[PDB]
Amino acid sequence: APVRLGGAKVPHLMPGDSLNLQTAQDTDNGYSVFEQSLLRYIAAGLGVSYEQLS
Amino acid sequence: HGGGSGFGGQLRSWNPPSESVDAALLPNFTRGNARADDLVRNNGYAANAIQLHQDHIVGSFFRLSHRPSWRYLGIGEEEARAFSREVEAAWKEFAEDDCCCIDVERKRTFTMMIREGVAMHAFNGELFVQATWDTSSSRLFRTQFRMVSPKRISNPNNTGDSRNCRAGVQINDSGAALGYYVSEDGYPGWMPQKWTWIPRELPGGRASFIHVFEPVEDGQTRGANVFYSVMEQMKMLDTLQNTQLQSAIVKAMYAATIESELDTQSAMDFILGANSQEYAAAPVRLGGAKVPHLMPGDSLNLQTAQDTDNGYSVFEQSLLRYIAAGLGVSYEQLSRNYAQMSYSTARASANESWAYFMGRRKFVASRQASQMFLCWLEEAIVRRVVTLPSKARFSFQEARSAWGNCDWIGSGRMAIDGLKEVQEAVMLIEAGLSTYEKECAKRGDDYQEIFAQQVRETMERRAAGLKPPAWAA
Amino acid sequence: YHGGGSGFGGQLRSWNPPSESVDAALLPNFTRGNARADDLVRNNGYAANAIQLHQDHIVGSFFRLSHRPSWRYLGIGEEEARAFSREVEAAWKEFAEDDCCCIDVERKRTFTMMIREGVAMHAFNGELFVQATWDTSSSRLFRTQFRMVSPKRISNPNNTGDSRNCRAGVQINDSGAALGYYVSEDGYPGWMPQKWTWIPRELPGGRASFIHVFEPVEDGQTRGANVFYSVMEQMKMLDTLQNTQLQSAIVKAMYAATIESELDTQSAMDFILGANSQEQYAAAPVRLGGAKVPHLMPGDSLNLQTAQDTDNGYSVFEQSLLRYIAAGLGVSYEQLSRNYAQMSYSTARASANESWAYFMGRRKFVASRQASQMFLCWLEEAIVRRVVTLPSKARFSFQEARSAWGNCDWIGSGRMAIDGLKEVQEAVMLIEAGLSTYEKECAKRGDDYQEIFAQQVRETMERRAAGLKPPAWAA
Amino acid sequence: HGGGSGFGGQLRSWNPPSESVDAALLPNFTRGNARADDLVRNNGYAANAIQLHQDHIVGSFFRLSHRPSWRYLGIGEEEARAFSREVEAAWKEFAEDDCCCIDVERKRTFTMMIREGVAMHAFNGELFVQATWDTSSSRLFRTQFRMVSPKRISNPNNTGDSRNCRAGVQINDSGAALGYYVSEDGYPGWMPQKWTWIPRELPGGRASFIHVFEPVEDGQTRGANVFYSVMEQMKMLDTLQNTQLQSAIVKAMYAATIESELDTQSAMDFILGANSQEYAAAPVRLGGAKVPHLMPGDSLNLQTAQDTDNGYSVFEQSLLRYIAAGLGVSYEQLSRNYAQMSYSTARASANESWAYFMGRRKFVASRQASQMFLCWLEEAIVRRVVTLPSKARFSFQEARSAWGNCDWIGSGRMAIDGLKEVQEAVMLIEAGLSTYEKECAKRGDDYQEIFAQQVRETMERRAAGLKPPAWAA
Amino acid sequence: RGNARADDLVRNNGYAANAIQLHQDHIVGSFFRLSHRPSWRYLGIGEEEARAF
Repeated sequence: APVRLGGAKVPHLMPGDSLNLQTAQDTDNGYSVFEQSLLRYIAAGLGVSYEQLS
Repeated sequence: HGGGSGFGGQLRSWNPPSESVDAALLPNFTRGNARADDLVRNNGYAANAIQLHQDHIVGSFFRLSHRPSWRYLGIGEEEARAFSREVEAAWKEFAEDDCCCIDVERKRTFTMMIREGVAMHAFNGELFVQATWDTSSSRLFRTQFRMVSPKRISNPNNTGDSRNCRAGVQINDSGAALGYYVSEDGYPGWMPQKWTWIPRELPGGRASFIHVFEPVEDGQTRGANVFYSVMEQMKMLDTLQNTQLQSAIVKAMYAATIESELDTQSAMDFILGANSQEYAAAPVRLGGAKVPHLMPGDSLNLQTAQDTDNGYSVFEQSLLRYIAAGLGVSYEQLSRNYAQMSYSTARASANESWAYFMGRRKFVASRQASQMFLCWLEEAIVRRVVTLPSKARFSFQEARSAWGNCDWIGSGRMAIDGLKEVQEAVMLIEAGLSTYEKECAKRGDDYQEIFAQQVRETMERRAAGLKPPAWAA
Repeated sequence: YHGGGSGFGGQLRSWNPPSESVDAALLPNFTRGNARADDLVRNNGYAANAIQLHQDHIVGSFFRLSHRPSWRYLGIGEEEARAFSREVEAAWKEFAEDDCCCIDVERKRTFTMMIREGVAMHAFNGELFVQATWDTSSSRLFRTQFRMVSPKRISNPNNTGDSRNCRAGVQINDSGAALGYYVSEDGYPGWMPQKWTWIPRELPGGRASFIHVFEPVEDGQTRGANVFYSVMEQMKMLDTLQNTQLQSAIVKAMYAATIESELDTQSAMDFILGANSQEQYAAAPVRLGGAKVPHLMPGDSLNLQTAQDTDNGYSVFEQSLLRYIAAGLGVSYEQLSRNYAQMSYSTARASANESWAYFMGRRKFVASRQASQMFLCWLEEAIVRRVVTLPSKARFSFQEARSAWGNCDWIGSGRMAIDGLKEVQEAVMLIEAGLSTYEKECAKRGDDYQEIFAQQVRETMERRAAGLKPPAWAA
Repeated sequence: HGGGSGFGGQLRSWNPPSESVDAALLPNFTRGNARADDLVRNNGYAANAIQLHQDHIVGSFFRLSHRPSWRYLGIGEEEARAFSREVEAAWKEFAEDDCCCIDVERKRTFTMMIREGVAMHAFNGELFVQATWDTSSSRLFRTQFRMVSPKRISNPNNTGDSRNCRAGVQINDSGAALGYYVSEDGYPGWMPQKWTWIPRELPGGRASFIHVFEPVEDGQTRGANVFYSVMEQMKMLDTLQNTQLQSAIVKAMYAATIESELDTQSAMDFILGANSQEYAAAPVRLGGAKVPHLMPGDSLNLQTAQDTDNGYSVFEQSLLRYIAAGLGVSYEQLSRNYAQMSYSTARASANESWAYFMGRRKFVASRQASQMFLCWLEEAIVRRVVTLPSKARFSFQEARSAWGNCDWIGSGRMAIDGLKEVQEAVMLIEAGLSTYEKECAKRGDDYQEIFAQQVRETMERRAAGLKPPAWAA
Repeated sequence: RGNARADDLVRNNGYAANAIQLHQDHIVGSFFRLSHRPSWRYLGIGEEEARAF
């Protein structure tokens, strides 16, 4: 079943129910910084300056 | 390689059905433009977006300069510029007339015609202007121009689409348009909608109906509004904005809470002050610190709530930037956010957007206005309003584009600094590289009357006998 | 395309807005929209400030006419027209900014106020209605007077429906041009009925009986739309959020502490708070002394709740919304929000010019038209009374050359400089380079070169008569 | 679309009762001014805001310069100059009269009456002043004045408001005011308040009573205070400041707690030193460490309390900006917070507020002063204070506006820097762009007497013989 | 298939639409003026005819 997007719609879940919201995690937990190291390394291979490449 | 399947399957089931843009958008073209009206008339950003277009590619005024092909006609520039003078004044008199006589609706002036058209073109993909010939002989010029909403053009009687008629647009084998089936107004839904076929061009040669747009690829008919790339995101952004604001309300609203086995009315009396001593449960005065004496067993709680903006502003940043890319307009102009910007960088943002705007001005504003202009010339010359030189190698209809070759002046690029901007402009003509004509066109005026006005001032000041201005002898 | 139809996996499958003209999309509940807009500008601080920004910047304080007839097109030497225009300007000057206050029928405002009134109501109601009339009493030299009319006044008679020609009290021909208007009289007492009245748009002689000005978005639109109509819901939602959050902090900071005694309230507060020694429900107020360390038995506790932050991200969230607000109203954000912090000179200069340019386009498309509309109507009577004589050798008469005779432009409050010294440096050097004229410079400063020159020569000989020193303009 | 119902209902029950401005203002008109007086009399921000007006709208003085329409009246140039200075001298002598007898109350001078005018128009939305002619001719001018509070102007006997009698304002058919019903002071509530009908205009061509206010739209009869968009929120702000202050007291007031089965009095002696040797419980001397010897079952818990400004400060200026938005005043002036302000940022905010003040001066301060001016001038001519030119095309009553045309000079813009302001001023005038009158008026002075004073200066110096000043030859 | 996917991105994505818009506005700009420079030396023609022509 689909659900229509609307207001807050606070529910009245019975005892023994739960409405856990998954907080997930930082989508870029260092990945950008890790690319910085890799991009510099690959820049050395191609000789072209890293900032031009990235 | 990349187009085949994608790494690890991934896009195993993404098979866009390659087809012409005509087949791409015509089935939902009316449906698409309907959503365009909604966003432009209900979201602030869209309203700002179109507003920014009107005030840049058009601006407050839209001046005209006529450049007939005297060399291509073999006419001396002396009489050529002599001839081009009065018509400009004649057009100027006919252009900014207060009566709004140039439109049948009699509720708009020439400048806003372009402004609405480019706006109409912006948020709908195209614009339509229809030429008329009113019978009111009192006016020297007996023609008027009115725009038409694109939704007013469609197949008569909702006819299924065919090769030569598409959305009520008559097209020949080659691809040119010939006629338009346009419906009338439909504000009262009680009466049925009739239809009217209008030829694109009068067989005589005078323009009857002008449709201006930009075809992305060849053989198409209707221009698609710019929002077709950002419609999905922008609408959901608004919904998120409203929902996020609503959540803050309710979460902040329920501030405290109290629990007890005691009576509900009694609890407020002994905890939250209450006024039951004298439907709505109990109003409570706001006074001092008002420390209670909750009995052991019950308690009072103050909800800590939650951060009202848990990075939501950052999410707006990215989403607005995405929207700005689709719209072409710079981000800081769209969101009116100018944080942590250097002068050099601030120039670049406006620098590229201005280049984008000037492209649209030539390709939309200039074309439609010039297409409007020569039609007015046609009436003027046939009504003997102005006189052509005797040396004319060709007839007016023969060299109509050559005769009516004209360029337009819009509102100038207001400088972020100006002082350097004027300084560089001054030293440029000092270097002799530039000319008065283009620099004043950049600012928003024409050198000719500027020279006359300066001539006007210097004689007046010398007549006034105070001091000659900075142009003497 | 693809985004038009159904989007990403159903997504906006329920978004199928109807397609129709703006009149069909605005007229049905058009009255309610004005009511919503009216309340916001009446009660929300930002909205009142927003419209105030329009009034004080689109026109500002003064509004000066400049009549520049097309002498070449009129078959008249500019020397006659220049002399002629000077006469009419003073007569207009004698008529427009006069302390007579008789420009309006109710005699309450002055000319500059009329435009300021008009632009404001046009801003938050979409359009302006001004009535042009005549005075039977020849007491005044000019019998014409004006009267602004609320757009709410303009309405269909007997609150009936609308036809192909009848639309919200406006009668239109096939082309949609307005010809007839219906105005109901004021109904301030809540009992007596309102009475309508049909008014022609213009008199057959070319006189504008009733002037209506707005900015339609598409052909056929009869009534303009208020600028708020895109962002009104945010204001109300922002309004309640501000009040609720402010209210919430009151209660969160209300109850500072609590006591967990087993005894009665009186005994508890006496032994934990103090008070007592009563002089003669009301519980007991406690003197605010110092420290007052109490003693406790087991089973009783004095707990001071820490509450929570009163601005836990509220301001920044509002900071975002106000940015969205300024986009809808087309005004510089920091100006609307009065939040002029953390921006450099370039950044500050960027926003200010951007909005100011929007005002200038708005000023030309509204203020210039409305002032000119009134000016020609007054001019009609002015020459009818022949207070100023038209040039004898005119190629055309006045009636056909209405715009040519009445060709005029207007100047309001100038672009007040952010820096000043830089800006004055601009004008002086470009004039030294000869890239502009005194007219533009004076107009950009909200002035006219004529009297400035007249004052300049006047101040010259005055000191010269005083024998003090020749100013920087001699011989 | 947006105005219909709202997304997800939302504003499904927001239905303002569309009405005329008076139809909403009049029913609660007294209550509006009631709360306005309370806020200005009790709230510092309200007091500061109002105080910010009379010293900026008009400053500490109000110069007058009468400019008759000599060209329109066809009068000689210098003759008009001769007339203007005589009446100016006559006016200025009477305007700042140290008698304080200009007003019947004899408790205010002309300048502060103008300040009284603008301030009253600020927090009450309107301005009143009664023109009277005194019988006692002890002095040259019999025309006194008295501003009347709006609270003294209302419908007589609290009768039902009518079509032509709204809020004690006699209204003609066209909507213009004809007369007013003024109630005398009712300082003791024991006695009733009678009513006097005052004509708006004396039949002789004299403004018997002068009412100044700004109408939002047509049909207005009274003026709405600027606070109308700011009352409730700032009142809730007012109690919040008090409420947190009291809460901060008690939270910081209670410091330590003692629990022990021992008798409380002995607990104080054994633990907190006490003075048991010599009801106010038991005081404690303030000395050194006072390390105790708590037995098992006892403790000396110290209350860490809680931060006294947990976001309250940063919550303030967010509201105060909203407050300052309502009153139009710049935020930093109202809040007296001036941090994080660069030179350009300071320039902009002061500039923005300044223009609005200049507008407010023109529409209120100049209006009231002009109305006071010609009324006095009317007495001046009838008393032959100044002799009119013979060749007057029309008499004074016919050309009151022409005779009485004038401007006013308030206090100047307090320059933040001054140097460049003077530096731009000197380069502006030398360029010929401006005139000496302009800037000195912007400074707040008149060019005429400065020329005379400098002329006085140079001859005084020459007589003393020290050095020719910078005006010689 | 490749053009089909390539078409869709420029047809329904803001960034892609921005890219091609940047292409047109920068690669060619608003005006595309032409000059004719025949090689009169190779043509063995007097330059005066060539530039006049």
